[PDB]
Amino acid sequence: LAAGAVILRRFAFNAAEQLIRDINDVASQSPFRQMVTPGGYTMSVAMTNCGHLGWTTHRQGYLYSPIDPQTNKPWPAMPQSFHNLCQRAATAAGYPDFQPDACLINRYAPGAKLSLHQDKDEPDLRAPIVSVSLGLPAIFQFGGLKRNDPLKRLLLEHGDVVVWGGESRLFYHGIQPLKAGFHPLTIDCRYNLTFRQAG
Ligand SMILES: O=C(O)CCC(=O)C(=O)O
Ligand SMILES: [Fe+3]
Repeated sequence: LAAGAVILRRFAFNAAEQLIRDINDVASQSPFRQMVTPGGYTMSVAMTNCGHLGWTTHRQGYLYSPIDPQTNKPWPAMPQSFHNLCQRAATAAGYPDFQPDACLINRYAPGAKLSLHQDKDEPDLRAPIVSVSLGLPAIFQFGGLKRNDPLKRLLLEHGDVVVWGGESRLFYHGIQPLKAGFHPLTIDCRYNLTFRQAG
């Protein structure tokens, strides 16, 4: 559907329960927080990070920081389940040398959305982003290299993994307002993990 993207549906289905337990452990150290955009709007999506570097708004802009500005401590270490899952998915997609040093964790409550954006804050744009979906289904939308490219829509469900490589690495993308529902593991939300090579 997208040049350079590898969709691995249900790839993390068996690992989901451990991933969610580790999400909670990470969040007990660096809690979920709704960040303020450089434009002054509070994001409806709640976020936190783990790894060497964490994506965060700071000084009226986006940056990767080794410190959590809400705790003044380093981000929690990347759990084993995260590292193992990401390496397995990257290798299967043909990126065996991908070594993420940052994982952004998004939490979507009903009604939460992520507006169209690009992920180009990383110094090496040749490296892929590995995306892991957990919990309630979400409508993922993506266009192309331009704001104005026509959008394609794809449902992402519990356990789906996408490796955004090549051209797709630079596409505009976002998430439509999450529909309320029930999931036996996450109850009433969706989690998304995006593994990044940000160093
Ligand atoms: O929630 C998703 O599936 C996409 C998340 C995303 O694009 C991001 O956090 O950069
Ligand atoms: Fe993104």
